[PDB]
Amino acid sequence: GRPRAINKHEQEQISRLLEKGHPRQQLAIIFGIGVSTLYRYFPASS
DNA sequence: TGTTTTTGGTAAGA
DNA sequence: ATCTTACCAAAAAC
Repeated sequence: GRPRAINKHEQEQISRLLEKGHPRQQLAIIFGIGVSTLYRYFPASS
């Protein structure tokens, strides 16, 4: 239905970014997606 | 004009 | 203020 905002490629690039200690809140402004989307794909339990 | 799927503002948090 | 999370109305898509 609705196209995702982040494809499996980013799901890895972003994951890496966050693994290097990157702020989801910033990792969102820049990319374009909202913070809830990001926390949903990358729980703080990640 | 209608169903699906995923988004995102947002309130809420022993 | 700051960080997390699940909602759930609805944008996006056909």
